[PDB]
Amino acid sequence: STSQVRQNYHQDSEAAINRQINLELYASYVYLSMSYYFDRDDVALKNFAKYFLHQSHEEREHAEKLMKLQNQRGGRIFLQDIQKPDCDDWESGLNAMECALHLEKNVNQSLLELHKLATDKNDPHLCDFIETHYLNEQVKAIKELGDHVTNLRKMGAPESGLAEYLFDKHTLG
Amino acid sequence: STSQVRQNYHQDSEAAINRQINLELYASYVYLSMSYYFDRDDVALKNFAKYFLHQSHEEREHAEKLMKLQNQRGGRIFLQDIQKPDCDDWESGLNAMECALHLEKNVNQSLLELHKLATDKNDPHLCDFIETHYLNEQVKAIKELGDHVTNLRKMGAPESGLAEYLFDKHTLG
Amino acid sequence: STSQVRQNYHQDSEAAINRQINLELYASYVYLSMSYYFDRDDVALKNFAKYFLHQSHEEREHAEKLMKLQNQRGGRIFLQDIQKPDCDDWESGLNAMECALHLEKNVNQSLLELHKLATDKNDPHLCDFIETHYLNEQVKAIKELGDHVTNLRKMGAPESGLAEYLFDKHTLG
Amino acid sequence: STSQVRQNYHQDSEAAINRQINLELYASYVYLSMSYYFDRDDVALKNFAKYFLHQSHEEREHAEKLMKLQNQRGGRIFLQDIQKPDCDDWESGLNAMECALHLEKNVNQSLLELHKLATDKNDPHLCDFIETHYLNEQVKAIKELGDHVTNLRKMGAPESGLAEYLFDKHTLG
Amino acid sequence: STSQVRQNYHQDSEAAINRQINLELYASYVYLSMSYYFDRDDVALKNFAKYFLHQSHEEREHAEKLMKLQNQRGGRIFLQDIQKPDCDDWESGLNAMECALHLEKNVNQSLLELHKLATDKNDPHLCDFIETHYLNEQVKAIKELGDHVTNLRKMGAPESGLAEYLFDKHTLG
Amino acid sequence: STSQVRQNYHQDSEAAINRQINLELYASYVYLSMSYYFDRDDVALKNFAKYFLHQSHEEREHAEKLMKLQNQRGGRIFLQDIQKPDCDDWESGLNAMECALHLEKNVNQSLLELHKLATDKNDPHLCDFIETHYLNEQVKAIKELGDHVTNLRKMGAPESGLAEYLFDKHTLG
Ligand SMILES: [Mg+2]
Ligand SMILES: [Mg+2]
Ligand SMILES: [Mg+2]
Ligand SMILES: [Mg+2]
Ligand code: NA
Ligand code: NA
Ligand code: NA
Ligand code: NA
Ligand code: NA
Ligand code: NA
Repeated sequence: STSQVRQNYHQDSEAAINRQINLELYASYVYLSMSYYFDRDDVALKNFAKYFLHQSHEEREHAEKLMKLQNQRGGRIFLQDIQKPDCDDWESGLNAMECALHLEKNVNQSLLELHKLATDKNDPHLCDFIETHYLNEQVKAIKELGDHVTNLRKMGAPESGLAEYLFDKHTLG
Repeated sequence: STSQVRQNYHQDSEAAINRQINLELYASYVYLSMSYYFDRDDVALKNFAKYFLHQSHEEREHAEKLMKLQNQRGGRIFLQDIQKPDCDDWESGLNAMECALHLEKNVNQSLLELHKLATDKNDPHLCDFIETHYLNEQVKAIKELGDHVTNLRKMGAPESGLAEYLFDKHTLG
Repeated sequence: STSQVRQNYHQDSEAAINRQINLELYASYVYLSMSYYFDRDDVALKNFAKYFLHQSHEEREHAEKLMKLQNQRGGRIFLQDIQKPDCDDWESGLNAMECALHLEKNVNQSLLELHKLATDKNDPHLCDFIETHYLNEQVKAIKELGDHVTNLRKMGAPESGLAEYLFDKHTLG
Repeated sequence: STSQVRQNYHQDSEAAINRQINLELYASYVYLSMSYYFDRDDVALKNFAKYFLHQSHEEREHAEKLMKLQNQRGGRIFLQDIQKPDCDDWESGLNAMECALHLEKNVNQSLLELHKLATDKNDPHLCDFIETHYLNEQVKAIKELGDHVTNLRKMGAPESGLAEYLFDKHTLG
Repeated sequence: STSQVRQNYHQDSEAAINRQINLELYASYVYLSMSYYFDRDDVALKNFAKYFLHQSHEEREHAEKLMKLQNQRGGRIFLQDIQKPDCDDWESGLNAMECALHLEKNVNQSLLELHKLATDKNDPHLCDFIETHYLNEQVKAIKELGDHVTNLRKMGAPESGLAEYLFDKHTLG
Repeated sequence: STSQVRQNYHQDSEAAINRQINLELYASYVYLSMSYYFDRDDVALKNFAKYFLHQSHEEREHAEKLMKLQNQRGGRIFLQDIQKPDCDDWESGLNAMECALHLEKNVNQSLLELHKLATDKNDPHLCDFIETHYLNEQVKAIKELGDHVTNLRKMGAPESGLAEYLFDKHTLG
């Protein structure tokens, strides 16, 4: 039953990786929803839409990289349903950015817990995988989203549609 | 409530489009599963894996194009859960190709039903959208998968692992 | 006696590094033996020979990088005999690949033990050296060798000399 | 009061980062002093001066990268006075190199203590930041300075002004 | 004790040059603080941050040019502590620009006093050094900062965060 | 048992070739040891280190060429342990060069004995192989090392560390 390649790879780590794969796919789905919310004719923020579509694709890349890891270590991928996002209507550029920030912080928390498990199971390869490919990426993403939220709020989002328009143009464009 | 852009776009068409979006996302997820099945160290058919990963990305593109359509017509996207694929282990290159063929024929059937609904609701834009972007794509995909299955079977798949190896090399490589 | 550069570098780490240097040189010698086994006129698998020669040179590079590390930290290199490989005749492409997989897993195990020692001695530089340059390299190498073994077995190695021939051509060529 | 981006970032880590920022700025100031010591008409070792000026700028870069980290994690930078270097007159190329070696080892020790704190606070992002950008840089710098000191001493520095001249020309030039 | 190169270089001029070196280093430190204030996630004015970082580096260049002068004339550099800036939090783009203007005017005043001393000591080389490299630079810098402050105030800074955003984009970007 | 390619290839020649393979691998190991001796922070002669590393790689090439010969003639390679070098610490550039000269002369002597055996066994192919690829290479290497030793001694090695420094720079650099 044991993969010929498997070495120092705990069942708990394999399961946590599968959970992280699902979470990354969920994040991709959330960002896709946000993108096409901004593509609506009654919202019409093209650069918001583009930004979130980019994020969706990036999240899919993260999921695929975790799947690759899983196979590299000799674990077995078990996929689960990708839950629909919490909202169909994201209300505003500012609200979408805040929800994105919350999502990214949740993903970061799950990654940190994964790192903690890896450390406890003395899996330095897994630890450094997480460190190299995920943790700094998350920190950067959270910082960027926080900057976006800060700017939007100072500009007067979400009540200032001019604010969101100009943010779309000058920051995201 | 009615979108300022909406014209000649029936609620039934909007709902059917949302269903097709979900089906395309499901197909993408299935192909992703198949790809990483072939990336396993105990399967190790790199070109099968690449082929199905390409298919996964193509299906994602199809879903995104349907979402774009939905917004173009003034319908509203409602996402649902993306169900996990029917299998974690796809058993063989031949079996994966046969399951892909079945999936593609199911997608084609749903597209045909969508076209029929569009026709009944006198939505020529929707009809020609389906015709231009989806129906021929499906016909080609089904023909290609059928060719693959035919070749594999004649080569001796799935019992001939040499067969699958050489197919991976010479057709998919 | 203490090197002017030495800082936070435990004697146990220095000794373990010297052992790892020897192990890498041993692995380079094993791969050299395998290469020239496949260069024999009665074996004549040129791409197997090339693959293992490449592996031999890579292992030499790994040893030299460990020696460089040793000097960087202010430890002192102590070389030992490089033991001859376990076999003169590696019997088959499949058997050589399986022995290579076993060797790589042994090297990986020694690296993991080195990492564990580094961690206990609170040597984060050494830990990250191992993580960056060795652990992922090992994981990749083990995965690749496992893929090779899987393919060969499915093709019918080692009884199918046609199998090994075609593997030599299409995978390693 | 808590930054919207802050996650898994302990107050003790924030304070230690601020201390490291100050230490890096101090090191920059020390190297600047050494550079312009060698620019004196009664010392006149242009390549020593250039080497230390380069080191000063590198140390400034290190400080700025720590400040960037601080903001990325949602900590707050608190600057302190940059103390003047211990010497105005560094006496010789050899003495300056030895003082530089001592400084680099002190910076390395502070970084190691920072890593230890990060580890205890389960901050893998901070740990890997330190590992990636600082620890190996320090090891290299210490090794290089040790090489310089060794060469100078063997050449006959600091009593052999010919020694220092030729070192300036052939190593640092 | 007297440098072989020293000619027509008064002790008072040497001391004043050392004071100016310290002041330039202080200005560099102030601008660095301002830059990283604007890099905060709760401020997030990237082009303000870039502008002040540029100013910091320019001030360092000015200090280094004064040190070079000091050695050229045969004076001896004596470094002092670089005091921390007056603020950790610069409150706003407008407030930072006003503080920068005040700092630049203080630096200009010190340069003018240096020129006056040089003139009194009949040091035409020192006078023309100051004139060529510093005084016009200061005049330009003060004019630019005044323009920035004027624009920000007219736009509605610091109460209009939209004002500061658009200034960051269109003037500093 | 006899190789299909074997012709005019005596068992004594095959055994002598295996011995020469081992000797070349030993020489490679010796040069590697010397290289990393010179890479030590307390020796720090980078160009000595580079020179001996080059020699190590050249010796490995010589061994591989002998292994290729062995297979070409239909002999069978039998590897033995590679003994550790006689020293961990080579004391000086001059001493290392003298030991290298001694090693090269020993290798040359073994090659000459191999040639003598080949001649007695009327193996003109083997004779001309040795002549073409090895004997002149050895003569050149011995001459070069003798030149190095001569220069170092005249410069004042090993007591003149300035001597070794300048040799490292001007001859080996
Ligand atoms: Mg049509
Ligand atoms: Mg074929
Ligand atoms: Mg790490
Ligand atoms: Mg001849
Ligand atoms: Na992610
Ligand atoms: Na499709
Ligand atoms: Na290795
Ligand atoms: Na530093
Ligand atoms: Na200035
Ligand atoms: Na040789």
